[PDB]
Amino acid sequence: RVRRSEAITHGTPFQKAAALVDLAEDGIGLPVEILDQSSFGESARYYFIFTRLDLIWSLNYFALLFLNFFEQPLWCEKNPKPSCKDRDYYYLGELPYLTNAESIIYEVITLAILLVHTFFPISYEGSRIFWTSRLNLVKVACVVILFVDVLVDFLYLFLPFRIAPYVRVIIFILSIRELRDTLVLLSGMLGTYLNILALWMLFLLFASWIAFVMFEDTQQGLTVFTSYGATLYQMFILFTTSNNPDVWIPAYKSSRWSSVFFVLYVLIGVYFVTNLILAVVYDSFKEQLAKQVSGMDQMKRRMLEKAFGLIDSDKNGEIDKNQCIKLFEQLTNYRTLPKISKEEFGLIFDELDDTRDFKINKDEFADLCQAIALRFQKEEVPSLFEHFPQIYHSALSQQLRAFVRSPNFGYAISFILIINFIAVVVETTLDIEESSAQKPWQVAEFVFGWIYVLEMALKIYTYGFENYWREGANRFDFLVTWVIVIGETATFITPDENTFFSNGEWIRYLLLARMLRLIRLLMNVQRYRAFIATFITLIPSLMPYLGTIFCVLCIYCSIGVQVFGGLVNAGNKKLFETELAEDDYLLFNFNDYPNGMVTLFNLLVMGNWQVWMESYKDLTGTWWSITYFVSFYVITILLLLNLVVAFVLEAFFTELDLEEEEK
Amino acid sequence: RVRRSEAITHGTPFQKAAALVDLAEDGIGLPVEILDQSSFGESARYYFIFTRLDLIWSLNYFALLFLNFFEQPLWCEKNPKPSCKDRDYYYLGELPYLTNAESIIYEVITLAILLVHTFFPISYEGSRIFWTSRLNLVKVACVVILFVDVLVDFLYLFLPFRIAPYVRVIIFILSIRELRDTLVLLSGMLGTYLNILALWMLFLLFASWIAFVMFEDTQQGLTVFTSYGATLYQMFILFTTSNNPDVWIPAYKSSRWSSVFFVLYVLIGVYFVTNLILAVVYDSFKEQLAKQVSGMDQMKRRMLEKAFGLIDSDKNGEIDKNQCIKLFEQLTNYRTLPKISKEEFGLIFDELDDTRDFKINKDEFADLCQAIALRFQKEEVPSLFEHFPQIYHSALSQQLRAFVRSPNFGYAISFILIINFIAVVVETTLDIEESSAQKPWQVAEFVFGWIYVLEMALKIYTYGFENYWREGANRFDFLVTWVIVIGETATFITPDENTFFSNGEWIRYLLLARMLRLIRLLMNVQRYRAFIATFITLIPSLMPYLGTIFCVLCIYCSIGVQVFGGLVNAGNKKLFETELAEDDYLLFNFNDYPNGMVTLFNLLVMGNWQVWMESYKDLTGTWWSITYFVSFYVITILLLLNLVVAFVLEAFFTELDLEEEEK
Ligand SMILES: [Ca+2]
Ligand SMILES: [Ca+2]
Ligand SMILES: [Ca+2]
Ligand SMILES: [Ca+2]
Repeated sequence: RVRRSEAITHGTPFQKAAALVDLAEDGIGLPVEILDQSSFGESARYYFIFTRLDLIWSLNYFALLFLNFFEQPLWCEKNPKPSCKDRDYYYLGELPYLTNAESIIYEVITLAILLVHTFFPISYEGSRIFWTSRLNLVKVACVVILFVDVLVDFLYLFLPFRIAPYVRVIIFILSIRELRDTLVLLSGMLGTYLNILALWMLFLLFASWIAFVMFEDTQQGLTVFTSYGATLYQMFILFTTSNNPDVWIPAYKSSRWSSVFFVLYVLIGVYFVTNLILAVVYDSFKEQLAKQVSGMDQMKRRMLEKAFGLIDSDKNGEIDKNQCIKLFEQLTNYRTLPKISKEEFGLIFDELDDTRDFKINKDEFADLCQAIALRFQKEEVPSLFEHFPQIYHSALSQQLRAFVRSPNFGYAISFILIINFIAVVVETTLDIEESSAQKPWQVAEFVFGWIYVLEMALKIYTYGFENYWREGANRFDFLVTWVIVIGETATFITPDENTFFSNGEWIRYLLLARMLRLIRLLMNVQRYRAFIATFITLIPSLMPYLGTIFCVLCIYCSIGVQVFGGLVNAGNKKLFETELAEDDYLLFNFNDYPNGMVTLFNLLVMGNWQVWMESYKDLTGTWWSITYFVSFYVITILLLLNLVVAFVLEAFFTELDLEEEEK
Repeated sequence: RVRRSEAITHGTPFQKAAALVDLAEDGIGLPVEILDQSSFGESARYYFIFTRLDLIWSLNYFALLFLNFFEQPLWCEKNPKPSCKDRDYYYLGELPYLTNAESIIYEVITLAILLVHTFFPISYEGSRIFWTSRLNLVKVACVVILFVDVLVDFLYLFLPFRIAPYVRVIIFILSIRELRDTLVLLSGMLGTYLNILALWMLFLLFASWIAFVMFEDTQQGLTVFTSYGATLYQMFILFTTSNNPDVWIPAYKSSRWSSVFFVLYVLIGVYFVTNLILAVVYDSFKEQLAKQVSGMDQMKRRMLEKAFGLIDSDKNGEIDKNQCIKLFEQLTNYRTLPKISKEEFGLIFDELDDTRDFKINKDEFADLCQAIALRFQKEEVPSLFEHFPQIYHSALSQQLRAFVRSPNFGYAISFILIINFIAVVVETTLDIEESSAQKPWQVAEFVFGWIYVLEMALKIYTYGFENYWREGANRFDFLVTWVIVIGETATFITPDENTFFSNGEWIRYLLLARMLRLIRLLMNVQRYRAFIATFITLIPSLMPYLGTIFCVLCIYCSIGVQVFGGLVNAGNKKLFETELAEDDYLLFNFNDYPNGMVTLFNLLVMGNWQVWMESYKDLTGTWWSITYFVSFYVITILLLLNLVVAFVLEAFFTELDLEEEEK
């Protein structure tokens, strides 16, 4: 019944120790310098008043990234002979470019929020240690670069290019803990990664030399492997199996036996070498992962040990039973424990140890804290609505709480979901058949959204906002319910022909999202339990690595927009000779940021990727351009995708071990 | 100085026990029924006289498979309007089809050798147990099917199709011990592998239904997702990322926001589902592999304990030191051991065990045999040329043997390898520039060939053929050396303008194969030690699994030839509308067996695989045609390829664990 932050700011040393150990078991780590302070009153107060506003900081950071995502392309700022307003001419569109006034206003708001956030910690942390930390200095450097950039931009209304996007992506990276940990792992693994890159480059060079010397006199060498450089380029492309039969079709036409060589080369390359590369990364990742968790454990224990130092003023490493009983009484509130009588506890103690005045030392106290936390679940907060006692204690209210806490509500919700499936599938069937009876079924579907929002309100009322928010799936359900209700009220408030809301089809998809929870029932069977559990666990766990890949994609998009900005034009004559026009890929150019992101995603999956490389090589006229693409393939596909594969495998194995250790 | 086979056929029980424990350490397992026999004299004699001819049996098996590989296509046997002689018309060639007389003679010889091989074991094994074994029964079934097939073929000169190609591939599998074990590994996997396929099929069905209903009203669904059947077909291909931008290029043109759905689906499909499929295959492979090695270990110990039973006639589990010393005396011949004096061993025993008449029990004797072999290397056979003592004991001979066994000989050959590489690169450069000075340099390469055959003769002479053959790397060099001298003398014996041998460019590739030993020198550096060591081990270890994939291709090649034999024709009008003609893929048809193996390899590596599926679907005219390609992707690419990926990863980790425990 005591708030954790209120426990930190004021309370007995026993209350402070209980709250600190609860924080340790939660996993949150307080800043180190705050622990060193004596009772850290003002610093803790400021720290929690800062932490209370985390959502605002995260929203500001996402808005800052979307500012990059929405910025006008630089090449359009330079005067083009046809205006940049013509969307169809440059094969770009479907997002509005911010005007100068709106752009500067949005940037000023974002920069102000970022500045106040990054300079808040100086109030509580202290000047000297704040200036000591390297993270503070790099963040200050990023924010001052942003400030000078926006200042020179405002005064402008010469720079060869705009440096803001990279800086803001970097500061967005430094914002999040998980992204920082991922970068630490990557920096650890790069050292052993480069050696495998060197071996792979040596193998490619040797194979390319063999192929070039073998096919020089033949017609296929005259057609494709004209020189050693082109031979190495084609061999590197073939190593990815992007164009297997295309590169050596003339050799196969000239002589059938030649294919054997290529059959010999692809097999040893794709199956022996590539997998080996993955293996290397795999091992390294595992090792680095261990290091990280080890450090985390140490840090936790360190802060945990502070509690042992906090409870004892004389700090002689002496713990007394009459002193520890207060700690147990404090923890039984935070974590549920069986009711223990004082006489019962005394009998347990004196039968447990024959020696009089037995002492619990620091290490076993730390171990038993972990043991009691792991064995017993946490105790939920009573309520945030508890301030009104009459409504809480009302007979109908307690009957409703008893009803909802029973699983019968769960079976009722599952039955509603099944009826929802029947209704949505029949409505979609009628839509496919283009019958006129779709509207009543759509109106009935609206009632299901009403039922969902009502049940969500009931659950959040009975459990409490924090208890409801604690469950991971509950957050997704809450977001889905709120977006459904927003769409519903937007449609109902205005009886006008909207482009999207008037049709009303969208609602069905939202229901489908809410219905993914049925897949959870499939966890019941033994055959698919491990697969379903691993798939569910991956979604929150795999987020930092996907975010790192996304931010690398953003950096590469920012790089590509400047170099390949205006090359793809409708009036350009050289473009139609390239394969982009032949295959109708012009929509995936690098003209603006969203198109760059889409084409980078397409390059990421290795689906017909060499067409962009050689098309842009022909368009630019310089070989060095391919470096960009080549660099990309080295950075994200061989390293980051293999990292994702390794993480998925490790998660699956840990899930299997956890499943098997139950029996 | 005693032959192992001679030890089995005749000798003291001590010699028999020593030879049996040496066999156990080697890893070869004698047939179970022979062990039960009392001294198994005649059975062992016949068993080793059979084993002496293993090479002939393996050559017969490979010839039998190549018989299928060389057979005339069945559709050409039916009368075509243009003759099958016209190679260019049907886009087939570069291998000669056997005439009826040569075909029947070759098949008769192969079948006779197969029959005598498969019916030899009845002589020693005994009738009842031979008929008891299921492997013998299935092999008899295969051979009798082959016999009746060749008989009806000879009498013919009606069957809807020829059953011979499938049968002779199957009997090839049961021949090799390594391939038999691999199929046992697979049979356990189908239990858990089929379960995941249900989830994968369910995911495709659900995702395709969403995509079909979403885009039905839009323009893109009018073009591509015309019906749900085509929608599932198109979504399945996109799961393989074979055509990522092509499938949803009309949707992207109509509305940019449509890309969000396809980006989301590919990401959750390729990165989550595909890797989870690999994780399931990886875990089952590790589990099933443990079952195989455990059974092999149990079988080895079972035959190992027989020697303990054999040495003790009364078989009361009593081992005597004066009885045991004879075993130690015999093993020092088979495996090198430090010289032990009779009195020295006596002083060892009493201090080691205070109790008088200490007995070695049955169990630890097996464990002792394992311990001694691992720490002490095997003793090489003296020589097969030892029958001539004067040449062996010649003054020059012993000096020559001292030089080669000394390490200094190793540096000399390594120096020659470096010089050879310089000679090759300078000779190849002249060919690129087409200078007239290539011919003098080309002759110098022939001289280095004479060096390699000479050094091979010296090495085999001093070590002996069995010692030389024991090392795996020496076996590779022996074949390379012999193929050089066979080709080298062919040009010299016949001074004529050969199509290939006259040019002489073939020698450089054989020399480069021999210089691959320089890679073994790169193992010294610790940075590249793990990568190179695993790569070398994979080549012999990965053969049984790669062989299984090859045999699966042979079965599908026979199936493809019958159904798609005559579809691809130059005069065929519908063919040019297909994508094979547009992309110039006509040379990869299924017209004959040699072309079928090449095109199936292209489908194996995911390289533009969808063109073959939808070209033959239009060519055949039936939707059931895609069943052949879809079944190929599920059975081979998802299961077998992931198994290869699983094995490569597992081998790498064991290499790291083996290396780290050295320190
Ligand atoms: Ca004390
Ligand atoms: Ca509609
Ligand atoms: Ca005895
Ligand atoms: Ca030449």
